[PDB]
Amino acid sequence: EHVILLNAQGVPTGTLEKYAAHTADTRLHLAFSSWLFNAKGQLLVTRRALSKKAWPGVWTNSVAGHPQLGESNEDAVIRRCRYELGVEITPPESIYPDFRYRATDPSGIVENEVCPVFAARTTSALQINDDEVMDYQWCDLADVLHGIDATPWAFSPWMVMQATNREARKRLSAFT
Amino acid sequence: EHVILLNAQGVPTGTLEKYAAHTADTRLHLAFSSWLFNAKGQLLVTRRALSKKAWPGVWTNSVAGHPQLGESNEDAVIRRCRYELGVEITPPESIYPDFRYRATDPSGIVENEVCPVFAARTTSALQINDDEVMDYQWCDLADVLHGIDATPWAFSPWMVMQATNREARKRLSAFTQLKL
Ligand SMILES: C[C@](O)(CBr)CCOP(=O)(O)OP(=O)(O)O
Ligand SMILES: C[C@](O)(CBr)CCOP(=O)(O)OP(=O)(O)O
Ligand SMILES: [Mg+2]
Ligand SMILES: [Mg+2]
Ligand SMILES: [Mn+2]
Ligand SMILES: [Mn+2]
Repeated sequence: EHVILLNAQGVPTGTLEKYAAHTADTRLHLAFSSWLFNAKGQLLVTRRALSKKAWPGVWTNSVAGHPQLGESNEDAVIRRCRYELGVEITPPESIYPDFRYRATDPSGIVENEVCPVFAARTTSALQINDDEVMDYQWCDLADVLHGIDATPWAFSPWMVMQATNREARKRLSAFT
Repeated sequence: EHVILLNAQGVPTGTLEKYAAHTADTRLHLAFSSWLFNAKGQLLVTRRALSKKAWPGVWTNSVAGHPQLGESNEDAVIRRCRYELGVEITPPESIYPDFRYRATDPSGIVENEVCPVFAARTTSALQINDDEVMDYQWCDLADVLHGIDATPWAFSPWMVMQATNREARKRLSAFTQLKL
């Protein structure tokens, strides 16, 4: 399992083992983020497990990850949905294709990514992988956005940045 | 360190080593919770360290702890402010003397407490203790309360419970005034 290093432009130039790649000096690599909603339109919010190298124990959107070499973004979502949440989904739809961001977590671990964002509906029940998720909540998107707007610090900076992009919010909202 | 055990009614009966007292079977003991505001009236919110036995990595109010034998509640507040946050404060005011709290954390660890709540002003700069606090923010109380109502599940349950108590909340509000 690896991450894909990107040069100044989004061109892959090689790979790194996933664990070894997230450091205090993380280099730009390829990733995804997705927001999941159930049949009713509830958003799934998850809390990262305390064993995650980056942002452990942090509340964030439904699922995020690292596409492997030759893997489509959409396949990557599907894979991590199965792996982290044991859940089936509908074809992921683009919500924020040009999201790119760098941030530092409270222990100094950095994420540095070209991270296209997706949305999908779940088609099965969750089956939680507690190596990845320690808690989660099904909730109204409206409420989630309010909490992000009032106390953004309570959420992953990654979730906050995506939810505050005007178009991404529209599309998440239109997603219901 | 230890905790002070309380019987079926809130009366002390002795002490228990602190680690050993916090389990899936935690017996009632004494605790405190305090909400701190800077001169500007902003509230300090903190994120519990990942190594805390109970609610690790969770966003919560300013400071909480366990009074020791011979120690007043208000002295315990002073001490943990100093220990956890490196910070000097004004005399703690009692804002919810009757708060009681029993709850299980994400891993099964139980807290079961008589936990009077306080408010105070910080009088010095912070010196965060990373063994106790992994993150923090200075915030407007209004914003914190709005976030708590919108996504209460993202915060420690004690913080939500205290902030939703009517009389306590009025006291937090009073501490948002700017003071010189
Ligand atoms: C964390 C992010 O920077 C927010 Br987009 C994306 C990476 O996902 P990740 O959860 O870190 O990856 P993984 O699921 O494999 O742990
Ligand atoms: C969390 C509480 O149930 C507040 Br209701 C009391 C425990 O605080 P604590 O910070 O965990 O205690 P300590 O600082 O002494 O370790
Ligand atoms: Mg992931
Ligand atoms: Mg404490
Ligand atoms: Mn990464
Ligand atoms: Mn306790």
